[PDB]
Amino acid sequence: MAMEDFVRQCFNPMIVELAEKAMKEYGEDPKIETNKFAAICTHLEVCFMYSDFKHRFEIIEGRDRIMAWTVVNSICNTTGVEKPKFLPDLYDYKENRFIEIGVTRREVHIYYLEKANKIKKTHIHIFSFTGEEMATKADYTLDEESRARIKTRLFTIRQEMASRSLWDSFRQSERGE
Ligand SMILES: O=C1c2c(O)c(=O)ccn2N([C@@H]2c3ccccc3SCc3c2ccc(F)c3F)[C@@H]2COCCN12
Ligand SMILES: [Mn+2]
Ligand SMILES: [Mn+2]
Repeated sequence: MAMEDFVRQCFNPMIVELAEKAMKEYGEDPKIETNKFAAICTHLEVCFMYSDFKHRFEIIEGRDRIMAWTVVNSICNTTGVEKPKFLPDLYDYKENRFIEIGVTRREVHIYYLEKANKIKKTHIHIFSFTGEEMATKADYTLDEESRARIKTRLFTIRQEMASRSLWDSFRQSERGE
């Protein structure tokens, strides 16, 4: 069972199509980087579930680069929040801060450090496939139920992969050698 076939079966087609466009834009082939194809789908789903819990969250992820920065610029212009160097994933209109969503197959503490290091005001929220999470100042933003649902979906994706013998590959491809 190919990872590419898993992605197209396990994820909603709107998620798959946006993941494909994002990979084309950054010059990556979903037929070759199939684990990355799956990771982008998973992360994209988490961002939509995050902004699902008028609307508290603007979704930056899932847009072509130009539109993504247009939304970021428009928000900064109307709130005076400092424009970030790196594209974030969400904007929280209640806390008035951008959010960076991370999903990792490794230890959350390790991935949190990697993310915090790369961006040096953007709130960070890391999820794992084991039910763990780590967030800036231990401020998890959402209520308990909302995070429990994200954790359950991630764990379900993991078990759906494991049943098709895809988990081990997916786990090891996150960080290079
Ligand atoms: O939006 C993201 C992004 C994140 O937000 C993230 O948390 C991790 C990684 N990201 N990257 C995603 C991405 C997203 C989710 C899971 C893995 C990857 S792996 C690199 C890659 C991404 C998108 C397309 C592509 F072809 C890639 F090679 C790029 C980093 O440059 C800003 C846009 N972006
Ligand atoms: Mn992003
Ligand atoms: Mn992210």
